[PDB]
Amino acid sequence: SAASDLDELLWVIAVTIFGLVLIASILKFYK
Repeated sequence: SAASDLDELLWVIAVTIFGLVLIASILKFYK
């Protein structure tokens, strides 16, 4: 459904951002 397609989009984006923030965080710990 349009709703379920939207939920999927938002979860995929949210998790993608989290993973990228994690990588940014590990790099920040060594700066």
